[PDB]
Amino acid sequence: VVLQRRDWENPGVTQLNRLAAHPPFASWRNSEEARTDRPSQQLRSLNGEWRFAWFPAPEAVPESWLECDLPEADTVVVPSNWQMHGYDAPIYTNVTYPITVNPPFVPTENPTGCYSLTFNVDESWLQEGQTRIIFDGVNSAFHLWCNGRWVGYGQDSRLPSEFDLSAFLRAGENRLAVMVLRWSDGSYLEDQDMWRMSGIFRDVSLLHKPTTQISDFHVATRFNDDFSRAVLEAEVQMCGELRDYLRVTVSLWQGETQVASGTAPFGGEIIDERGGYADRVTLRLNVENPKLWSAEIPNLYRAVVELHTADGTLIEAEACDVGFREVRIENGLLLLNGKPLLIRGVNRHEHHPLHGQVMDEQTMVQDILLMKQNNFNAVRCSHYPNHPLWYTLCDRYGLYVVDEANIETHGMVPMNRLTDDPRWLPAMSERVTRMVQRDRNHPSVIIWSLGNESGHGANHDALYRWIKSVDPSRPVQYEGGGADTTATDIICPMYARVDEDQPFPAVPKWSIKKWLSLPGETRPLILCEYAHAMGNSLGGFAKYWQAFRQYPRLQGGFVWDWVDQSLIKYDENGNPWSAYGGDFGDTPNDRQFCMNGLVFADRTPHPALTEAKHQQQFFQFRLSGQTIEVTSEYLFRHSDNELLHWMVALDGKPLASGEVPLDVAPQGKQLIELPELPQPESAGQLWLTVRVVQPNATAWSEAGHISAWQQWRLAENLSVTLPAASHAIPHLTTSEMDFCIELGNKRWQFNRQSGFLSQMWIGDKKQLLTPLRDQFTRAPLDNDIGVAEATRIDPNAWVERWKAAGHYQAEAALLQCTADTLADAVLITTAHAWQHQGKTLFISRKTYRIDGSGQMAITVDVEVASDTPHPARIGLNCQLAQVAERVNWLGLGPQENYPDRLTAACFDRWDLPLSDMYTPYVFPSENGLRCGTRELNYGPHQWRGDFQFNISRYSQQQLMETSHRHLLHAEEGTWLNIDGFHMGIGGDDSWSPSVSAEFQLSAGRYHYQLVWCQK
Amino acid sequence: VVLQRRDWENPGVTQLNRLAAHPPFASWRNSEEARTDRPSQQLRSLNGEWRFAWFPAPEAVPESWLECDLPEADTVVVPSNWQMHGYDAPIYTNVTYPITVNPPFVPTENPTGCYSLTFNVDESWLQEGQTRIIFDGVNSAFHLWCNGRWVGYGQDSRLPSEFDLSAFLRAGENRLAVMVLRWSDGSYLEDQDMWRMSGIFRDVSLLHKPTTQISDFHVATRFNDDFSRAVLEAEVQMCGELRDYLRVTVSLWQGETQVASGTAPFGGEIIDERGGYADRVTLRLNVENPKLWSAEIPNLYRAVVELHTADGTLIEAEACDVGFREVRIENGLLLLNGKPLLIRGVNRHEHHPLHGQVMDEQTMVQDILLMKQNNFNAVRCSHYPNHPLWYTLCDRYGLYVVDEANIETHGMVPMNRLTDDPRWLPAMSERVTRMVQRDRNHPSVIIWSLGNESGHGANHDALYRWIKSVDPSRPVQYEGGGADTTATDIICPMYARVDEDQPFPAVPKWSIKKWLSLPGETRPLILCEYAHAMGNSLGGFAKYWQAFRQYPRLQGGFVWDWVDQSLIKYDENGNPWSAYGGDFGDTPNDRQFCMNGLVFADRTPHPALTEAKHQQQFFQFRLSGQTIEVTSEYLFRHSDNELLHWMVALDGKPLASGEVPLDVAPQGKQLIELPELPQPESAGQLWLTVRVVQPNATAWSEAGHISAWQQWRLAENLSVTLPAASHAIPHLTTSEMDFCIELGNKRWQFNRQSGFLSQMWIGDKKQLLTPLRDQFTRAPLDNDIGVAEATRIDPNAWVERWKAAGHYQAEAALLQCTADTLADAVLITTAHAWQHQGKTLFISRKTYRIDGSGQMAITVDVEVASDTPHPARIGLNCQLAQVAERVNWLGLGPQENYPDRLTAACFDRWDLPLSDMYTPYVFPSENGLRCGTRELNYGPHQWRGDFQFNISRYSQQQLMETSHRHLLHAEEGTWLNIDGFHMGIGGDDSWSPSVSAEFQLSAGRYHYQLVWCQK
Ligand SMILES: [Mg+2]
Ligand SMILES: [Mg+2]
Ligand SMILES: [Mg+2]
Ligand SMILES: [Mg+2]
Ligand code: NA
Ligand code: NA
Ligand code: NA
Ligand code: NA
Ligand code: NA
Ligand code: NA
Repeated sequence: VVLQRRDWENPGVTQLNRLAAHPPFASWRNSEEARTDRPSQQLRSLNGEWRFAWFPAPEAVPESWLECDLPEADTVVVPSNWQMHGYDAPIYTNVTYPITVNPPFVPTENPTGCYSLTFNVDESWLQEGQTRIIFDGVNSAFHLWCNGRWVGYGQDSRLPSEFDLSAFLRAGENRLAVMVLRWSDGSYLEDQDMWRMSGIFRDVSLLHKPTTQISDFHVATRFNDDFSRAVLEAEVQMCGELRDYLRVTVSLWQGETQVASGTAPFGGEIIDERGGYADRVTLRLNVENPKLWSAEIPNLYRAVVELHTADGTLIEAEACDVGFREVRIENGLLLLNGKPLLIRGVNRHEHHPLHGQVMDEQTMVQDILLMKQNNFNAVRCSHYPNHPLWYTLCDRYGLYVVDEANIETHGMVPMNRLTDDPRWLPAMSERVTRMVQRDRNHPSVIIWSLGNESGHGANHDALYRWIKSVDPSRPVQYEGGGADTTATDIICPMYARVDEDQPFPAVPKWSIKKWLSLPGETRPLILCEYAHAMGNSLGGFAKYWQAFRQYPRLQGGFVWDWVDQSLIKYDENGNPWSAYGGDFGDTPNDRQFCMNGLVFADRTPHPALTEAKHQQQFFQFRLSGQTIEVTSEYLFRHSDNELLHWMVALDGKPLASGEVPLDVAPQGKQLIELPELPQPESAGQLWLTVRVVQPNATAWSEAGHISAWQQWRLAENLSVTLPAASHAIPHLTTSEMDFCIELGNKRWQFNRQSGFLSQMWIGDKKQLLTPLRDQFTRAPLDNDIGVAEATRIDPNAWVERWKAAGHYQAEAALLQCTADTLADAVLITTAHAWQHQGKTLFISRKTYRIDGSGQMAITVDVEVASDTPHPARIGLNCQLAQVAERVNWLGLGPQENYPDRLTAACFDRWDLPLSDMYTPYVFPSENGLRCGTRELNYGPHQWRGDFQFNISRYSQQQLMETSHRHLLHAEEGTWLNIDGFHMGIGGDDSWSPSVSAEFQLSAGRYHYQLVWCQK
Repeated sequence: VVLQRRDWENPGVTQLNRLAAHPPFASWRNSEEARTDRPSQQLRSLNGEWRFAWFPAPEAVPESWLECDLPEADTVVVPSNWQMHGYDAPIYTNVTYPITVNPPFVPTENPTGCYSLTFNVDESWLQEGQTRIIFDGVNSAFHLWCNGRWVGYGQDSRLPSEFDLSAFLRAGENRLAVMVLRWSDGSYLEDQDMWRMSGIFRDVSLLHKPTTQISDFHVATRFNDDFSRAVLEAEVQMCGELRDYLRVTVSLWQGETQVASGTAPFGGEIIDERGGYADRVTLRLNVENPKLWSAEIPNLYRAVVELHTADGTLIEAEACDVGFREVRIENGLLLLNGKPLLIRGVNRHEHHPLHGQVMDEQTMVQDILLMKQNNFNAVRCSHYPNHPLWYTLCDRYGLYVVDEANIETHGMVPMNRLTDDPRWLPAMSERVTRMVQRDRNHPSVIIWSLGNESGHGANHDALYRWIKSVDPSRPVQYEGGGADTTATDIICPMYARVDEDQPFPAVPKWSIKKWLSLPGETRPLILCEYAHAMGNSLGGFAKYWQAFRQYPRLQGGFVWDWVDQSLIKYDENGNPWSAYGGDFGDTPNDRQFCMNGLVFADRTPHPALTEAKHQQQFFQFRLSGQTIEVTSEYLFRHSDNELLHWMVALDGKPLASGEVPLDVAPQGKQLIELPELPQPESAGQLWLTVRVVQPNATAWSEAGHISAWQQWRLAENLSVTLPAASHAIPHLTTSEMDFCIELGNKRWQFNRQSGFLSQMWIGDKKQLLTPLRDQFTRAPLDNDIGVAEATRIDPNAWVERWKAAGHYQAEAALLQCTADTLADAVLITTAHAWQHQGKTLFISRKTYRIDGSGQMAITVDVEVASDTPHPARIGLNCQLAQVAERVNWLGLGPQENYPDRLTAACFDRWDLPLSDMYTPYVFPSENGLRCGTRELNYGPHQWRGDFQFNISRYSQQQLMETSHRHLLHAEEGTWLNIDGFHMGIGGDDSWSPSVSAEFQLSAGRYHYQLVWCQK
């Protein structure tokens, strides 16, 4: 029947013999074990070594496999994705389906994973009760056999499939055979923008329940007006034979203290003309002054559900963590415990560079700690229900969760083709309903989502209403079909900009500020995805947060996204390197578009993370006179683990510093009066830096963790004192080919043919490897490239405009090169035109003034043709001979910062190793810039002015020519790019120009000045 | 795979390889044929003689049957139910499922119908295009084979199942094999209160569509504020390969005049980020001053949908009737074309006494004609989608239709066990979605219903919203779970009473007047079921209509129900008789509860129909002096086929009459001045009767049809004249056992032992067969019995209270019997007590005064113990020796009428054959009463007074002892029951006391007087 029915090409069959979904069960037979959440003897993990054989299709599976281990099969670890063991290739595609679009059919060549396990079941489980097997995750569809007999079938890669094995198991040795199909009709609802893998990728377990058993339970908590009183309402459902002596006790615990308890026999209230549920009971417990759950303070109680007898004999016990919180939208605002939330969220896929889509505790805990340490309080499960442990950790560490149905049909044309089709309603309904049935008791889940990128169809409205009817405690959201449809309680757009409208037909992305106030619109706005963090990105992040803080109904959003989906590959020498789309022979693919994270795949932070941390701070600061006003954006907690450090520095030189304890109520303010500052006579800018430090360790952070910061300029004393007049005068030497200047052991050489400083000598040592030349281009960022699909070529993308205009191939034509001797200096005057096909793109006019003190003052005035696309940068570059270990600068740092991503950086004296001045983006691009720099030091060299710079062993040319970071080779010496001006990086999205007008280099005329000297 | 999978015990499989649902198709290849709705050569009927074999289970079907006929099978007509051919028994159960409640499982003994057909398929049908088979109704599940090969499977008994046979057929002879299962998992959703049958009971046909085809189309009509302008919007979908030369033309016709036309290529507007529907097109046609559709004037247009090439080759045409109307709920009122409807509705099952649940055009038309002739304007499809032709006939004749999904789970405990279960949402969703997809273009359908008696579950809420999303043009209603849930636009209770609350826990039935004004309630109220017409019923019908006319938001209801579900059986002599539950060996069963109709199964009216007709009249009347005020309750039409006839009579004797044409605007009034009526000389009451007559035939009625009537009392002249004094004196003779009175040829005999008139002589011929005795009981009506289930005994039911009180077995005890000779009379005085086990129930005190003119004046004074249940009647009865041909009376008539059902009856002189004075209710009961009678004539006898009477060949005793009307035998002579007082019949429902307090005999003391004489 299996090969004949083809259940995997029929959306009307999504399972056979599958048990009903439910909340996490462990079937404890001891109440104390249930209370403490300790292991249950009745719940057994089947994770470990399994037998596995790969086949190109289900027809290729030999019938002997049903009863006998195949000798060709390998021993593998389970849970696993079989692409990670190398049996076939993982595929990265964004929108376009990995299979031909022909529902409900899949390719006849359908990679098939035959898993099997020989295992022992103890005699006790056979005589009495029910033994079920639970597969927490099988991608994408599977048939199940036990001891050669067919058991059932299951679909939906992201939710547990469970089957009764009581009638299939025997004394001693048993064998399970699992035939997993890569493709099925389920694949049409699984078109998420991520790697396409398959296999038994989440836990496998055996659970033993009595015949008379708790089959479901729901915990609800409702509150009075000031949250001083709560009622915990618990509905408990049973299966098995009903008896008059049966009882349910629900008890609520706070540590070892029982705070409330209720006991009742089965028999619900009358529901209709035919009665009520005899097999159900609802317990109501009163709790006075409950401790409330939030992400700020994740207060939890333990509920223990006991199925027992009247005379006091336990049959079984289940349990859950309970967080007392209320979620409601009121007057246009999303409230938690009566207070408006500000969502500092991030989208997080389930990804590991080694293990694929298999999740483990260590990695999950790592992500949560890093999220909380960087001021995130919310996570969206993009775009499927997660590994069950994720919700436990969110409950316990404290994160708001958007739990999202495993439904995405992005690749359909139009996007709603399936979701508007009633024939696909059954498949869709199960992905929503079984999610709710599983996760409804988790306090961390505050919002339900209907899925992702599936247009808006009538099936969405049906399922929206289903959830609203079944669980009034959580809003339902869904972005598809315009982000403000009838299927959503929350205006939840993706990549809607702050001020700029994007008026796409049918599905516009309005300015978020404008969207709120459209005629008739009353709902809160929280972006489900924003600030697309692909490569060198998060330009304009501060603009979002300013708007979130200003507009009550703008309640934040979820950054896209947490972690790069890069996979580990190995070269000839067995050295690991980060791979993306296409690196596995997978075609078609969408290349580096799988990497959009704030962190690298190994959870090393990208520079963008510190900007996110800074903008998402829970303390806001103002300065007036010497008064710092600290405002708390905590809704619930006081600042009981916070002190304020302050320091004043004169151009990086410390002058005064102190600390003050913070005592701010939620939403409150504290005024801190700075002591009288000893002013300096010497010139320069005084800078005040404040930092909020957590003196004590928490569950999620170390002692001394810095949670917030801010800088202000204080007094400036401008330098008026003349530089000490030098005795020596530099000497000009003229030839046909070169102008040469000499002063002591220093020589400067200007090539009269090129018009550039071609060489510098300190004694007989050459300082340059490539001449000092203007640069107007950058190695293109993912944002400049502006591509979401590898097939899509957009003439409007920045990089395409720069290419089409000749920016990358414009050659410098010399217009003027003259030398003059002054009283105490030599003056070199130059002029250059950059042209492409008879069109002058840029003109640079310079003076180099070399005085008797050995300083070269470079003055640069640039013209940019108003009709050429605005250049990526306006500066100079050269390759220095020197390779030094350290880079020292007075400017914004310490991390990479760009003009539209520099709010997190602070002005100070910074000193890093050279390798830290390069950001290892997996797809190489312009990187490592630091802005607002007044002084840069490298080996013998010092540069002074007001510039942006990067410095590394990689030229812009190499960076733009190399597709992977592991293929980069250090060049001879050091490439310095010093910019007068540099373009924003943008990132509102990465598939259209996203750089805001004010960060584009459109002024037409530009001036900057540098002093180069040897200190 | 078939016997192994058991798809009929799987709610997750409701079909296999079934094609998408759609509006009625005929695939015309000529546009004129499409327009005129003439037969299509591409649509062939497979109705006629098929091959049938019955089997106790599917496992008993011989595998030979697939490829070859079984000679042991019979030739039967299709469509049919196989219970109607004798193969097994039809089962009548109300609530309790006909199978053990063990979802999804059905009994292993699952009766199985093996249908097969051998038929010709022409070559032209297989060379080009697609050949599909359509099963309009198969009860309840089936597998399909074509030429031995398995095609598919389908569930839902009440919607068409369709399969592509293109790859299965050959030129010339082919064979179909259909294995129909009586029970399936679909039976759990098919628990309607009706005969449980099975088989291919609706049409089977073959449809040829071209490869490039119209696969769906939707017609919408929207209007400006005053309906002077309309836009017809038609969405058309195609299958096949898309081509730039393809076009759709939608043309709209009014008779032979084309009114509007639109032509367009395929390609819908942009829908989302992925584009729009390339395979769809929407045509918009402007119509100025559209002729509007309503039940009053069913104006229809013809829409022809042409799929063709740009240069004009027709590929295929589909078509439909279009009715321009708007249905909306505004400010708590249901509006059609801007006007508030008053629903004069009835529930109608698909029932034929000879053919079961097979429907034919003739029966459908008969039903529509009778409905409209009796002032109905609406029908509810209780409780499933109907035969497709019903909707066409409702479109054309003009009836408002509630189209209801085939979902009833009444027998579940609680009622919502399956409807609140997400596992059953897929099966439920198809029963809703496929109905809407089929019927959405029929203008007669004004409201969608989600099913019946399935409680209220989350699945209802989901499917409610689905319909609201897909079709905004029609309100959605559903009664389950209390009639005012979140799943209904209309408060739609069943059997809620007018003034009386029924406060059931969880699902109360409030007084309808009170329900409207409950805090926060704003919706309209229209009863889905009311005035249960079981047997002698519809008491209190006028109370509903009074309330409907007074309260704007009470907008009517649907009577339960149209036609008795009785089936024909044949006796030993081959004579037909009407059978109800239990008469087929079916057990358990609910007996006569299948008969609740206004008409008998052969469409002969019950007496209740005339009461409905009268109360549902469209003209209302008031009298003031000589002025008649006629008010129209038409919303749209003027009274252009109506004349008012009026007549004044003095105690039945005509004195003056006339007629006046009616000219009343919709909702308007007309004043009619009666001419001066000459005074009558003689005594008596003048009566005015008005009738609205339709001079012209219509599509639904004959010339001279009476649509409305009303009566008033005018002047009364009370008789003051003394009856001529006679010179004869009656003579008293006394013995131990008798008082005898003689006058001329007349003799009366009073038995002194019993105290009753035991005999009466005219010309020494005996007039009585049984003495004249008081009667306080009636052969109980179905309403008195008070049973919805044959297992349920209710001590509160009228019959049970009467029985427990000993009313039916109390015997007369003589207290007094005396005789006095007077001047011109003999006076007999009697007194009796009726007692049961020590308790005196009633006392009757009488005088009989026999004077010289031969008249016997009887005066009766009765006492009824205040603590005994109020008696059914207070009167006399006797068995007359005479059988006469005619009954002549001055009173209310001509039809049977009871105190709470006499509004339709008129006071006049009526003359009927004796048989008309008996109503042949299938379950015999008290019947044939006529109220407000002043004079009764039968043979030589005349009774005068003010009484209610019935007269027949059947005693109350025989009536109450006989379970079927065919088992009744005429008794010797004629039983006369003359009542001073008679209890109401009730009928708000038939399973609880429903007689209103004002119609109960609770006064304690009663008085009436009769004069008995010879004329
Ligand atoms: Mg499937
Ligand atoms: Mg997508
Ligand atoms: Mg089934
Ligand atoms: Mg029912
Ligand atoms: Na806000
Ligand atoms: Na991506
Ligand atoms: Na590159
Ligand atoms: Na009304
Ligand atoms: Na009934
Ligand atoms: Na009877």
